[PDB]
Amino acid sequence: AMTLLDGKALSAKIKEELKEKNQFLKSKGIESCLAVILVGDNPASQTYVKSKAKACEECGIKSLVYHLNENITQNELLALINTLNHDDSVHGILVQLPLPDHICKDLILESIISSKDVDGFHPINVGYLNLGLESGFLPCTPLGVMKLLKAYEIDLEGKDAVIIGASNIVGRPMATMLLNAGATVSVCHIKTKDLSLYTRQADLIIVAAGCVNLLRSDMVKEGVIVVDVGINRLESGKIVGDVDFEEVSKKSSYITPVPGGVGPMTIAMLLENTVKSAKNRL
Amino acid sequence: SNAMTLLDGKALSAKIKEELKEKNQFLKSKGIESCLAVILVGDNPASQTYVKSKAKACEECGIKSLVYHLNENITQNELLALINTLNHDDSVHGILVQLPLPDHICKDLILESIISSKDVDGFHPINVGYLNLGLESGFLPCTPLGVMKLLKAYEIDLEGKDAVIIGASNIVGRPMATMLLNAGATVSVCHIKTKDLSLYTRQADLIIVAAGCVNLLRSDMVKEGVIVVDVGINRLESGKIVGDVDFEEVSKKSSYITPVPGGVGPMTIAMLLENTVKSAKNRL
Ligand SMILES: NC(=O)c1ccc[n+]([C@@H]2O[C@H](COP(=O)([O-])OP(=O)(O)OC[C@H]3O[C@@H](n4cnc5c(N)ncnc54)[C@H](O)[C@@H]3O)[C@@H](O)[C@H]2O)c1
Ligand SMILES: NC(=O)c1ccc[n+]([C@@H]2O[C@H](COP(=O)([O-])OP(=O)(O)OC[C@H]3O[C@@H](n4cnc5c(N)ncnc54)[C@H](O)[C@@H]3O)[C@@H](O)[C@H]2O)c1
Repeated sequence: AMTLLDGKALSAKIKEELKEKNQFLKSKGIESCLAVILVGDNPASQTYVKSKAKACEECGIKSLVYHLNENITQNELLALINTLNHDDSVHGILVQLPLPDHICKDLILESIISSKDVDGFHPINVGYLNLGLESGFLPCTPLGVMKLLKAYEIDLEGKDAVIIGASNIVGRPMATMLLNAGATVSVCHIKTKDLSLYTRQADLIIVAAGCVNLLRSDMVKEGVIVVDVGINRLESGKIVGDVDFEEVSKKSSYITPVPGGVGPMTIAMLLENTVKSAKNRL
Repeated sequence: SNAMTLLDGKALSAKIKEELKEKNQFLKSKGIESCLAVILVGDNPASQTYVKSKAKACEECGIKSLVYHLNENITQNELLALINTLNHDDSVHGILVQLPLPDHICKDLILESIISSKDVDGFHPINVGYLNLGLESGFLPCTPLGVMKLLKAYEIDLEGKDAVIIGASNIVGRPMATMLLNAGATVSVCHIKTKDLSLYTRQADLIIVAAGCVNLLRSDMVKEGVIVVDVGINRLESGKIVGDVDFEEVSKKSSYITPVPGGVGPMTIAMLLENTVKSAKNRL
């Protein structure tokens, strides 16, 4: 038949657990604290951030939200991170992506102390993951996807998996986590000649491209597992994914809704990571 | 169809060593004497021979080599302390541990203990991270790097291509795939758990094979005009060394193929040398 990969329900269960954890840390002096850094007033980024803070309060995590100017300098951005780096009351530090062009994204993410790198974008944490290690912080989206799939006991060893989209935020670590899980992985992107060739033979497809209706009924096999990471806003103001959900869901054994699939899972992983960092202080 | 072309890693590496030779003559005169440290734990015959050849390629091109030959049973701590000394020695530009290490020693711990600016094998987690992020400034693992140079030397366009990497190790497969993906190729990564290899190979413009399995890639798995890179090294009973590709049949359908021996091998070595001189050169 067909079964919804419902990250909404799943994330709620996680927040409950983190509620409990923080109470305990909070008693033992450790008040779990995420510092979020927002650059410029892009209302979409502002969206992700509001939600991020709202999630934190929901489950006893102290949010620190630095909404600073779009034009602030690299050194100012850097000096804030330095301070946060050495601020024992701060357990995670996250830069909201993307950043202004005049700023070197990599230097910035690399300058966050790797033990507070809750987004998992610091080179050494990327390295750990690509090595098959769980010795660090894993990026929240790909992590949320795995936790979700693992909740539905979807076995991954040996599957034919296709990741559509090759970004550092999603695609690449997604691929690495699948491959660490024993899956065969194909990574496709804007330059892939014929995407359908990979998608038709795929047991599992992760879509993370930023293109409305990129994945269609005639590109997927009956009983495919489809995870839709994409988030797009139409004229309607209506938020949809990269997958044509109507036509593709009829053919899927399991499939993420949008919204309510990967989104809430992303947020939940950001929370788990922040608390894992807090836990270490003990 | 056009004449098949041998991806001649032996000739290219000889050209590179010659370049490295001149670079070193220049660096000597600036008081920089490129120097590489190699650590060999135990008396593995294959490891031993790999080390000799590393030292010999070093001497060839004007790189001073230091070989540390340690007991099969030495402590994780003793090895860690040695690396520590080498990390701090300003006359050493490259540090390499010969793999594999004995079972009783944590490999990841060892490789991460090497200072990342002397990590000429590119196995330090931070160097693995730079690569995965798309930065090819730092240190890149030698084998997949040598594949890329070799392909580049033959002017092989990779943007948009269908590439299959067979094997998913940290030494070869995973960095190989990242570099092809960095170059704008679509990549598929297969390994021992893949259900069906021909699913991926039949469609491939480029196949990198790196599995340690004799005849893993046969002629009926590939399409006409395919480019086949053979990283494997296997010894048959007859003492002959072959790769993982069925070269005789597969080369008949290939537009470009690496022989074994003499393809990837000398390139892996040339890249360790290049990375070592890269570190030395950085001292200016
Ligand atoms: N908040 C969340 O839960 C969450 C977080 C991560 C990203 N997202 C969303 O998912 C999408 C992915 O984010 P990103 O940072 O990876 O974006 P990105 O633009 O940086 O990367 C896009 C990737 O998809 C590929 N691509 C684009 N169009 C394609 C096409 N028509 N065919 C094949 N490949 C194509 C690109 O080559 C690229 O590799 C975005 O729309 C983003 O809004 C959601
Ligand atoms: N020329 C050189 O100096 C040099 C350097 C690096 C490695 N190598 C050679 O490359 C080969 C692999 O090296 P490694 O370090 O990556 O070894 P490895 O054992 O760590 O990795 C093997 C990979 O290939 C896969 N594999 C094994 N058998 C397979 C099969 N039948 N079908 C599909 N996949 C299979 C494994 O699952 C694994 O992912 C070996 O022959 C090694 O000697 C050459």
